[PDB]
Amino acid sequence: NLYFQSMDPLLSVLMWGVNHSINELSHVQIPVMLMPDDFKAYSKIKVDNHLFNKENMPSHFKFKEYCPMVFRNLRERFGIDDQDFQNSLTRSAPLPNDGARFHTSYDKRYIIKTITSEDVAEMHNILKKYHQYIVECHGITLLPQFLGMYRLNVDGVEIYVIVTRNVFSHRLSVYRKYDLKGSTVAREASDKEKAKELPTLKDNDFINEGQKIYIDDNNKKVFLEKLKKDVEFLAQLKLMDYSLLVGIHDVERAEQPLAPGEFDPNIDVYGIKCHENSPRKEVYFMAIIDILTHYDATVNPEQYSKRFLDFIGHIL
Amino acid sequence: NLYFQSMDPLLSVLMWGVNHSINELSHVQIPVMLMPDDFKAYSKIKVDNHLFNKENMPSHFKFKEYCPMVFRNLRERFGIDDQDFQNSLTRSAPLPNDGARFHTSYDKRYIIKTITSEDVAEMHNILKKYHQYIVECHGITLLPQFLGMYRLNVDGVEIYVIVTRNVFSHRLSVYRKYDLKGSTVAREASDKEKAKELPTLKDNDFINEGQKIYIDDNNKKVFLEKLKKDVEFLAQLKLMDYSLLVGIHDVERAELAPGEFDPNIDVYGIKCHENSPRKEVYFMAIIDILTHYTVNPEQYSKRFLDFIGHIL
Ligand SMILES: CS(=O)(=O)Nc1ccc(-c2cncc(/C=C3\SC(=N)NC3=O)c2)cc1
Ligand SMILES: CS(=O)(=O)Nc1ccc(-c2cncc(/C=C3\SC(=N)NC3=O)c2)cc1
Repeated sequence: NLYFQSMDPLLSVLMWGVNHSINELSHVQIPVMLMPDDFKAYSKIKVDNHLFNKENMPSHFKFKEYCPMVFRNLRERFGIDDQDFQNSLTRSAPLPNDGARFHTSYDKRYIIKTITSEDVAEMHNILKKYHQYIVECHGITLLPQFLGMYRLNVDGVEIYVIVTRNVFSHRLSVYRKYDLKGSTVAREASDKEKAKELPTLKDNDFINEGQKIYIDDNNKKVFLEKLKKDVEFLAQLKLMDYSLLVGIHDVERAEQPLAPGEFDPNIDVYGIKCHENSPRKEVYFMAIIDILTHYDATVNPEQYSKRFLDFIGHIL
Repeated sequence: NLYFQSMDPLLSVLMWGVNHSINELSHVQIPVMLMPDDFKAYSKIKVDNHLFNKENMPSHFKFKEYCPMVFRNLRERFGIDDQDFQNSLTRSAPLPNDGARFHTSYDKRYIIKTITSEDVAEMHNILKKYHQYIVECHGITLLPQFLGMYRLNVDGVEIYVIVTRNVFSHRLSVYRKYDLKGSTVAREASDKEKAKELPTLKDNDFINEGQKIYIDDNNKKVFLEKLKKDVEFLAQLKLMDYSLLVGIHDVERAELAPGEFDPNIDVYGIKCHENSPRKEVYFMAIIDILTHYTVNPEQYSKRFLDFIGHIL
């Protein structure tokens, strides 16, 4: 039995709300197709308990789910069963990753990112086009896989969150992480960041530290082909300031019934194995992140995309 | 899959709310014992859907459950499993009885009565003593068995309901029914009521029509001892104007074997005496207990108890 308990009341409201949201959708027929109204829909719940369940849950909170029918259909197109999703988000509390905060589900399958109200407005502005793009690629994309979007209110605090699939593996640990833009201005981790023992390194760190990505020509072509189409989609929406998140798993260093270095490509959908000539056995996890910044909110989206694709193409 | 659809949006909210209430309590530990705060507690939820689930549910509604921990414990003490209760109130809509509105669950196990805010206030006034009484009698009582109490809202309408166990059988038909007070004044079904095909007859119809109830001595002793303890409980609470609801099933005018019933489901049933001129089953319980104090509560109770022993 689950109680949704947490020291962080926002996590309790999130778990309660995802549990509630998924159960509610079990009482709503699955439509033949989404319609325009589903992209402006929401469900809001306001809870006020008095002297009830008062050690597991906050007594007064609100939970709002945006476009529930759309995100349910996106989960299906991404191969995610609603009961599994519900269990991953509620069986045990999500864990913080240390404004641009994220949590990971306890089973490391999903990311919960705190976003702004402007980000929520931009997601609504692109949701029809994004959903149609996901339909056309059959869910195979390097874009983030958006699975749910909520507003939480508890204790005088109001936050928005979006749930995505983890770019990294739910099982294989990542020992080096980069956030790449192709901009060449202030793209280097701080000495504070580099003191954590999993820093997020940036463009000039990837160059200066001699980072290589050893993937064979077949996989590189497939990857860069996918990247081009995904970025061209973002540029058409006038989006910019997105990154390539690159995570590297070291097979021989995690050592000290899947065999070493193996991963389920239907769960870890962004993994690519290294080529046979790599100096260490590695697995790479690469995807586009932070896509919600609109142009008119210097380089324009067209120039940004060409600089991004050029840089990623040069580093392989 | 259940959708809670109804032509009556208040029934959709009731079904939705009972579904919600029971599922929520599955995420709340069962306590070792109830505490005072549980008798003042409530859970409230307000739902505002926009362009979502608009074919099954009202877009705007609210659902409030009074003292959820208490009614959960009462359901357990009355032998009612929460999932069964949830299923009985939601798998198909409750049906109206066709003022003092009643609906019956689709499987005829439970009754949903509309009550006033004054009734809700009286229920809170007595709930502690009621629960303690149900503990002391191990759930064996002729009083209504209260299973849940809610407030329902749909955008311009607010109602209160209480859920009880059906006094009548969930399978066996009732061919005659009475509501008895021990009149001392005149209680008589109207000619309008008396044109329906199941009227609620009253004291003078029972007397005037020669109704006799034939139960054996042991069953009568058990019933009247229970009735005395229950009525003295009501009198102590200063309650009055309650009735004995009497339903009579006719065994070979209506047709588990005939005349045969489960006393663990139809907990108010009593078999007639084997020598009765015809085979009947009786369903008898005290109802309408929420009126707080010429007649005073002690006089009402003695007049009531004298009348019922009086007709057996
Ligand atoms: C809503 S959005 O599309 O606009 N933005 C977005 C940003 C990050 C992720 C994401 C996805 N997968 C894993 C992580 C974990 C990280 S990221 C980092 N620097 N260190 C970590 O551990 C983060 C997904 C979407
Ligand atoms: C909330 S309360 O305790 O104060 N009042 C109360 C009143 C009636 C019932 C009840 C219980 N079981 C069956 C019936 C059906 C009836 S009653 C009638 N006259 N004709 C019918 O079909 C009604 C339970 C409680």
